[PDB]
Amino acid sequence: GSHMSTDPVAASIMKIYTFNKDQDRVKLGVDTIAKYLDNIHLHPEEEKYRKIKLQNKVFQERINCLEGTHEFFEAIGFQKVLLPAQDQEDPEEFYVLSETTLAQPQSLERHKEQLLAAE
Repeated sequence: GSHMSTDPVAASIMKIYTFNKDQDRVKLGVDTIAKYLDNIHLHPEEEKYRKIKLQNKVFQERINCLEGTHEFFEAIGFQKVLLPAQDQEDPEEFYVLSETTLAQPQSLERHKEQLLAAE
């Protein structure tokens, strides 16, 4: 990344484990994120998987009730959007792996590496 004073994603991996002593929940975050990234990694042509709405049980009961696990997700290259619809006059947010990171798959690779290298 930019480096110096610890890169963002790396910095957020650190806060997650240090502030949240409950390793069950830390791992619950990791499981969910690694799983979401797996569908994108194993089938890179299926761009259709790179979509994660935040208003969902797995997110709300775990990642939303967790540490800077959310910051990690955005730091790996995801952006929040509010949907372009006319059914919902309120912001339904969606995490999407942004084109800025699509162009550099090696960065996503390092970001899943960083997360496992939580030693």
